[PDB]
Amino acid sequence: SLVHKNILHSEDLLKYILETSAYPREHPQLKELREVTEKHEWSSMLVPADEGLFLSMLLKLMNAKRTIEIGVYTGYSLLTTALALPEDGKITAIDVNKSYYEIGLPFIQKAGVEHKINFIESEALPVLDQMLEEMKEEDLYDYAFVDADKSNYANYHERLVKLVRIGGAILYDNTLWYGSVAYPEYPGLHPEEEVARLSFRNLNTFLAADPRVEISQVSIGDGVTICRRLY
Amino acid sequence: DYSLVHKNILHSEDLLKYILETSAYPREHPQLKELREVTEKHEWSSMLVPADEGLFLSMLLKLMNAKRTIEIGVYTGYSLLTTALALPEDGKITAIDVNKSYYEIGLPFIQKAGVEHKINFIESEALPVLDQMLEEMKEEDLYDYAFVDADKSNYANYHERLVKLVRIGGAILYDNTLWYGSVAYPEYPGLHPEEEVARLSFRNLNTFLAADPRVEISQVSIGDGVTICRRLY
Ligand SMILES: Nc1ncnc2c1ncn2[C@@H]1O[C@H](CSCC[C@H](N)C(=O)O)[C@@H](O)[C@H]1O
Ligand SMILES: Nc1ncnc2c1ncn2[C@@H]1O[C@H](CSCC[C@H](N)C(=O)O)[C@@H](O)[C@H]1O
Ligand SMILES: [Ca+2]
Ligand SMILES: [Ca+2]
Ligand SMILES: [Ca+2]
Ligand SMILES: [Ca+2]
Repeated sequence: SLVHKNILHSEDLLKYILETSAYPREHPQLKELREVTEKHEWSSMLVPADEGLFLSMLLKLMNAKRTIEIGVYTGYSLLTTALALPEDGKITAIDVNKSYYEIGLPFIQKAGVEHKINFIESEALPVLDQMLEEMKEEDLYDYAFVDADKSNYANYHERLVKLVRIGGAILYDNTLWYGSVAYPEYPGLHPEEEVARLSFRNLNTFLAADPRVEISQVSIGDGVTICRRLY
Repeated sequence: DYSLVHKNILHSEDLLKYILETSAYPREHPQLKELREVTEKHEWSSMLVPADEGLFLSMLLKLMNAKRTIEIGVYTGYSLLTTALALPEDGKITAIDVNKSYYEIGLPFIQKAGVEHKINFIESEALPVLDQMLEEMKEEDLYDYAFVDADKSNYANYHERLVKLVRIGGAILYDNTLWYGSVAYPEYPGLHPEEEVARLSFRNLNTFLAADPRVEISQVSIGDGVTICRRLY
């Protein structure tokens, strides 16, 4: 339905970006994790390889050390994060499906960065409330990546603006939702796509008016909105 | 005379319009919006950095805590003003452009923003300025951040100077690396002869940058394509 679409004007340009600039810079275990995942039935949930390099560039430019990832799946962006962080970096990875994670776990292990990862098999919302209860100022995160159930993004935001340090970054994936967010009405979507589509329009509008953060909506992948905490 | 000026890399004008009106304009500094609306009246307004790309550059600058930057290709100063507003109050920018009169169009808005003091505008071709910067720069003065948005067929020449003028871990950004999507094909019909030279140089630069061990890169399909390079050694 929506997964067949690109935000760029042609698949030729997207493949040009992937082949010229993405794959030649892809870590060998990241390539292996993607190629196994591509044969999985839910391979459409995979974060694009060009977005992945953009994620690690942010992580290194901002010198992130402690990050949280919501929505792991087979672990492409998680492995991308663990490779970008220094060897003493630490990641809190939350996903409901442990089996999805164990698909990519051997490649995280072969990369030697499993020690940076604390995987939590849970729904994300209770974990964040739990983290709110037992965290103080020097446990705050530098970086957060939200890539899970779309209709819960606004709930994650209310908790992540407190679990991320001042000056830290929160990133929301699929904010352009295959272009469908550009219109108030959109024909012929299945109810789950329409729920997510309406949730992103409210989220994009809300985040543009949120005095707690600066934002930057980036037209990469399916849309990523970078949020930097102000206070 | 340039044919690709109005071509979008996104799939529809409405999607770009949505991004600008939802996420770009509501977060645009009033003097940045003032400068853009004046520039869009000007002849070569096509050279203006898109507003959604402006907030991306600003976001990069604050996250990486840049304090000393260099800007190659100023025009009326949209990305320059974007940089000056993002940098700390004691920040420093070296801005280079052949055209001083273009800069003076946006200089009133840079002044009303209170950030002119951070800017050292140099009216010159960039290559001679970079070559003399190489002579008199100690490793304490290396720039954190370089934005290249000038003559496209010179990007590779600038690259050899900027890998030495930017600190290790610093960022070098190349604008227009997608050239309106025309880089996706070996040949592209009906371009200005100057347009084609730029199209061929970006294809060479994109392949070269992907194999350059001195930097890690990420090509971002925002605006007309931005390639962030991070110096490794
Ligand atoms: N409520 C919830 N709590 C935690 N994880 C959830 C969740 N709802 C959905 N998810 C998970 O979020 C994932 C989204 S796909 C994420 C892709 C991954 N970031 C990559 O790099 O490819 C799915 O694996 C799903 O199991
Ligand atoms: N060789 C050269 N050295 C320095 N500047 C040059 C140059 N060749 C072209 N330029 C300048 O580079 C500019 C490119 S347009 C740059 C737009 C600007 N960065 C913005 O934010 O809108 C033009 O103004 C042109 O005068
Ligand atoms: Ca489970
Ligand atoms: Ca996603
Ligand atoms: Ca001149
Ligand atoms: Ca440009």
